[PDB]
Amino acid sequence: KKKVIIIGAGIAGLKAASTLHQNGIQDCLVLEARDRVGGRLQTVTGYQGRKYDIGASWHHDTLTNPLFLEEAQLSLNDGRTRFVFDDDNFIYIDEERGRVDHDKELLLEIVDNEMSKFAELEFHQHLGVSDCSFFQLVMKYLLQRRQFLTNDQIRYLPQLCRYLELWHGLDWKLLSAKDTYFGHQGRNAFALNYDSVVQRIAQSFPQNWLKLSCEVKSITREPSKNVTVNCEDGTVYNADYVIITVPQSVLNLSVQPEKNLRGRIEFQPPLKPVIQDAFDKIHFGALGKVIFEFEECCWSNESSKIVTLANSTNEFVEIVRNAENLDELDSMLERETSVTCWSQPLFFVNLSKSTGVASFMMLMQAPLTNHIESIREDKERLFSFFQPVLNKIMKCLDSEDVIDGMRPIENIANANKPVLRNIIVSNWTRDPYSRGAYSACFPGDDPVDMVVAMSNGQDSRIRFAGEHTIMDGAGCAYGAWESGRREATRISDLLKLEH
Amino acid sequence: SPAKKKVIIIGAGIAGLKAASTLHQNGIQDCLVLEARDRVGGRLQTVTGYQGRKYDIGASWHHDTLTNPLFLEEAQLSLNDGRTRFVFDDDNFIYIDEERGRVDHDKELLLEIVDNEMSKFAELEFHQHLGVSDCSFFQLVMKYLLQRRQFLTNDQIRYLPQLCRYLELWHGLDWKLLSAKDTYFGHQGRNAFALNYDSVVQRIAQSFPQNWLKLSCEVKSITREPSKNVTVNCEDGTVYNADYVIITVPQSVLNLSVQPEKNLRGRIEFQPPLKPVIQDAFDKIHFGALGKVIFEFEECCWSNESSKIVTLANSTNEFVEIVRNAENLDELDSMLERETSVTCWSQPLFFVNLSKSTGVASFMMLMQAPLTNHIESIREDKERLFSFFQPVLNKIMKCLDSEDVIDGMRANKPVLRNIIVSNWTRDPYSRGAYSACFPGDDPVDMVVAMSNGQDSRIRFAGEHTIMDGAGCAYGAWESGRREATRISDLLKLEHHH
Ligand SMILES: Cc1cc2nc3c(=O)[nH]c(=O)nc-3n(C[C@H](O)[C@H](O)[C@H](O)COP(=O)(O)OP(=O)(O)OC[C@H]3O[C@@H](n4cnc5c(N)ncnc54)[C@H](O)[C@@H]3O)c2cc1C
Ligand SMILES: Cc1cc2nc3c(=O)[nH]c(=O)nc-3n(C[C@H](O)[C@H](O)[C@H](O)COP(=O)(O)OP(=O)(O)OC[C@H]3O[C@@H](n4cnc5c(N)ncnc54)[C@H](O)[C@@H]3O)c2cc1C
Repeated sequence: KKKVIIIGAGIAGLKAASTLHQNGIQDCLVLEARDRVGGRLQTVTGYQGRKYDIGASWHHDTLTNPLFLEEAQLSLNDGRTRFVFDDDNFIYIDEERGRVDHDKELLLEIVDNEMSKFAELEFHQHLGVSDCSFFQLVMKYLLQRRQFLTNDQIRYLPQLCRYLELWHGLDWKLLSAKDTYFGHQGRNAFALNYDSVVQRIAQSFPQNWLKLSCEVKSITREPSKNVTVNCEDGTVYNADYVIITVPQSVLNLSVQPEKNLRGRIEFQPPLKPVIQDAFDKIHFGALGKVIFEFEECCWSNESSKIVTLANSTNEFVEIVRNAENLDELDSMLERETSVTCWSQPLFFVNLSKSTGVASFMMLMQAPLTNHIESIREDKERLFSFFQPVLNKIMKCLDSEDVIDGMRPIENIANANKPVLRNIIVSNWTRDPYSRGAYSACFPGDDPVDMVVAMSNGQDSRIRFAGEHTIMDGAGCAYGAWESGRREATRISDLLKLEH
Repeated sequence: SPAKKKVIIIGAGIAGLKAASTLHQNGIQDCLVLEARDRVGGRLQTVTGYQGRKYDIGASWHHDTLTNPLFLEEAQLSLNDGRTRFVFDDDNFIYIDEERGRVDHDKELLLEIVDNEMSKFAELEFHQHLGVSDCSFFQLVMKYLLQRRQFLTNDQIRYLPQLCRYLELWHGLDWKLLSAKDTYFGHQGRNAFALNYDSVVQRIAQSFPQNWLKLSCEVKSITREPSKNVTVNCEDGTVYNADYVIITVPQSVLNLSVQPEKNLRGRIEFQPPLKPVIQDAFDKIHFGALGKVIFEFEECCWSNESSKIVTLANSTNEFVEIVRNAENLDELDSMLERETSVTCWSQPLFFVNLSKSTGVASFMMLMQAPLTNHIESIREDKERLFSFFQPVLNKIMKCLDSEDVIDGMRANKPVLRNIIVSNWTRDPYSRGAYSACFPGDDPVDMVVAMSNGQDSRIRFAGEHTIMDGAGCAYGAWESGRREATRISDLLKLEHHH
């Protein structure tokens, strides 16, 4: 009865719908499990009505990013602000030493650059001769270049370089070394309302096309051409083509028994083996976010980028200087609990410099992410956990210890002191319709397989879109956006040609 | 009559020395190294200045230390004897504008960040691309600015282009003469400042029979005897005959061979003449002019925040307006037309603050063509050199919390005691710094022709005869090992039954 049925109203599904309408196609649907559109793009509201992108926040690769360029044109035409370039010189903070960024003797940034070059050479033309973890690679580097590194460099470098965990959403001992380093095609552009992006695209097509709260439970290849879709609530539909944009992790459920899993779609016939095997090449990371809202800014706005390094030790240096080899290094490193805010690196965006708002947008990674999200309702504990790093940051930015005012008590004493008024946490790892952040590589994974299998589709009528179905912008908002235009345009041309 | 030798190496630069070292290493005897100058090392030369202070006036750093084979060797030696042979002197650069002062690591200008974007821009422009026309590095920067103007601030559009030019000092060419395709490139790790490149030269020179070395013999001609031999004539009249010859003279010098007039210093008359493949490659590759000037002071009385300092050439706000008002590339190329002499603010200058990295109170400054040629042409007029650089020197002292320099060439003020200048564009056995690319050049051409040789017996080595480490000291070193190894392989067949 419908030309195209799109499953999922994230940026992937919405752009497709937008594209179809744009190409004169009608009788199309967008079945979304949630009670809202946007998918992993969600802008929440907190203290005094401030807004934040608890999901995607930045426009990456602004040199080639087509979605960004589109937003740029709009802004060029109407003069409105839709984004701000917030790249800045990073401020790195160690609990004991304080700031270690741009240091005349540590020069951590410089050796960090050699490290990435080292990673580049390590995997160059060799099909990744036996892959390891990002952790293993950093150790190999330290062992190989010890002769050219000071004691402090061997101590802090490995902790500084782990900011990359916040790009992938995985601890360095879980991250694939081969995929760790990547090149960004230009500066990043912090979106000032990714919801504005969602809204514009969402409005692009006939509203009656949208069907919220439709959890698709099964897709069947109607042995007669058309495809049939059923939403948990009973309703059944049928269309010429279907575009499945559910996240990789959710789609991965289809290869298990008992369609009992929330979100799991029942494919009939099942998804061909080329697809099933693709999932063996790992994926899904866990990038999390915690927003810290203060009454107002009373600290230095030198930079909008800040990272706290996990604790490190001088004994680590000694072990590195003494290891006779890689094996001896591993064993020696083996030193036999309890996680704290100083157990992993943490990335903070000081929103005051870039947007004027007195709040910090912090990024976290697996395994910390699921732990912090698990206790997202317990603000008291959340504060206790991050208080020590929140205090060190304020001390390094010419201010003082944070005052807990989540349960306010107006006091004049808190004149020039930072007053925390609210904490917000993401929930992606616990949300069944997302089950994590976005595709990521565990040592031994090959991302290309999924892209190929996905972009090829189950068959002529069952296509796939989403951040896990494309090479350029993979795992990125613009990637999904473009993958959405891809499927739409393809079906759009086929329909126009039919006669 | 003419002495019979197995292998004759022309030139005692690093290429030639490594060639000889390798031959000996492989047990080859009765060889010879003929060098025109009265010293070995070639473009590797360490001079002495004020109070016995030493400076490399030619090569100074070990580049690409992650894979540089020469550096790895030097490092192995220091690991076993504890002697210091080099020092990793990379640092955060200090950028200075004449009117504005320091503009580095600036929280509002964020020049370094857009510079990274610029390079990525260049990378995407070429690389992995076929049929892409090259242009000047300058034009490339103009294209970036026009294309990203919507995301650049006025001050960024004004200063970024001037900071981007630090790259001129890596090529020894002004941004309008530099091939954009070759501007950017990969650095395999940090750089290590040699604490005596001459120290590297000596070790290699001493690793083979000392009676092999014949300095002060300028070779005038090389002839292949159709009888399977090569005759080599020195200017002093001595004649030699050898089975193989490895020619390592500079590309600019070898170039003289393809021209009439045999009375030019360094020129070698080839018979038969150099094959057309080689001759024509001289059209697709050029020679840059990286130059040096050492400013020696009594003592340090300035900040040692960094060992790397760069002064940007003057810029104007009118430039900005033009980038803002341009309608397209052509439009911009047009408007950029103005109706006067060169000064120290007319181009970027790179200074190495040796006081931090070596503890010596001096500045090692690098300059590029066309400035290099003009500065070397007046290197004997110290007073004139000082007047020319005084303003950038003062501006620097100001930014490093000090005061105007005092001419002391004849309490807390910087006193200039001596000035040393390079001479590579004038030395007939050098005629420039090293191989460089003009827009449209194809260096692969010369490399291929050189590495293939004139014929089985007449081979070539040098910084211009190899891809990996092209233009670098370790590239010349490897090219030397390459030719020696090939020859050893061939002479190996002599002992088969
Ligand atoms: C914390 C975080 C930060 C990020 N930051 C950035 C960033 O700064 N820049 C960037 O470029 N990218 C970022 N990303 C990635 C980016 O958000 C995603 O790549 C992109 O949003 C994926 O889009 P999508 O349209 O494929 O799916 P959307 O989630 O991403 O999901 C597709 C839709 O399918 C629906 N669905 C699932 N199961 C069913 C079912 N059974 N029936 C019906 N509907 C179903 C979902 O509810 C959803 O609406 C971030 C991701 C996270 C988690
Ligand atoms: C100012 C400057 C700075 C530099 N800095 C660096 C740096 O930091 N790092 C780096 O890696 N590289 C640097 N280089 C480049 C490096 O010095 C060269 O790549 C390398 O020294 C070239 O070695 P070569 O053995 O091929 O030739 P050498 O000049 O380079 O020359 C070979 C020899 O041939 C001799 N010769 C010439 N004609 C005749 C003849 N007719 N008869 C007999 N002998 C003859 C010469 O006198 C010479 O000794 C720099 C170069 C310059 C000019």
